[PDB]
Amino acid sequence: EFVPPPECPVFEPSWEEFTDPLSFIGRIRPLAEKTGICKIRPPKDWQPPFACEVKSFRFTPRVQRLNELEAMTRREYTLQSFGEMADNFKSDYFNMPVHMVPTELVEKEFWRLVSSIEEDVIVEYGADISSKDFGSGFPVKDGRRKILPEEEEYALSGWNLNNMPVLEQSVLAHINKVPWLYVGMCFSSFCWHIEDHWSYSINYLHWGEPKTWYGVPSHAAEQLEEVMRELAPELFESQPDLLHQLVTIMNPNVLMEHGVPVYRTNQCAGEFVVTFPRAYHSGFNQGYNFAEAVNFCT
Ligand SMILES: C=CS(=O)(=O)N1CCCN(c2cc(NCCC(=O)O)nc(-c3ccccn3)n2)CC1
Ligand SMILES: [Mn+2]
Repeated sequence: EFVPPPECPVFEPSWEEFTDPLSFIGRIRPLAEKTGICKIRPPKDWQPPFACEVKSFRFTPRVQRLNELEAMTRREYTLQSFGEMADNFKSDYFNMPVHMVPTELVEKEFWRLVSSIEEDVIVEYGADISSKDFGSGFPVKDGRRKILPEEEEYALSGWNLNNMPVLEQSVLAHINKVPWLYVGMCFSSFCWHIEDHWSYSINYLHWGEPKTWYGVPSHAAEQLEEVMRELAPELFESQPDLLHQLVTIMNPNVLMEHGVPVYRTNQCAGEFVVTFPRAYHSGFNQGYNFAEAVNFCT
């Protein structure tokens, strides 16, 4: 029953346009800020190596009940063992190999399960893993890991999320932030929110199955917030934004029915997603994947 929102802009910059990220994002701004989110595909030869300490990478993911709002209010893993769990869950759920499940089917099933009161689906998300714990997905000239000569251009690239500017201009900065990692599985999700201080954010999918995004342009931010408070459970209606944002899951078609412009995209491995200032966004993972994200300043 789910109607996919229209696709957000996708940019395939040339090698010349790929020289500086902030310069490129500034040039695409007239279009991309009207959609809230956009996708950027690097040149096909731009392939950074995965530089996390895989042997020691261990985490305890958080548990997500898809229908918790409809129902209630209304293990330690390695990267390998989490991937085995994630692939087994998806192949068992859809009764087919994980790479044969259409992205439109996972999308339709996700939003059906969020509002379903008869079926309780529970997944796990390896979220808010600091790049300091096991290293960034990008190579970094930190001295803690070896960098091959062919990898040094990626350690120095402006599209390396560790090299994005993160310092905001202020007077307090004169009288006086690292990327985070996300290990996803099928149906693991993030609800509608904006970044702190209305900041930009950039997201890179290092590997795995796609991450599905939904975005709302900043000019409709107040409209989305009014629809939320109208339709979010009245028990949470008076909560501050910073807390309400923890339980603001909502079908994009419901927002679209109330006149809120929503755009979608499937972020595939090796592709960037940029969220613009005060652009509400949400999404879910199609399967086992690994993403890295950071807020940056212009
Ligand atoms: C509001 C998010 S959440 O309540 O749904 N939640 C679960 C999902 C994982 N994680 C996230 C994920 C996320 N973006 C998607 C990145 C990706 O998955 O690749 N942004 C934030 C966030 C929180 C406060 C201020 C700014 N950002 N937290 C923890 C919290
Ligand atoms: Mn966020």
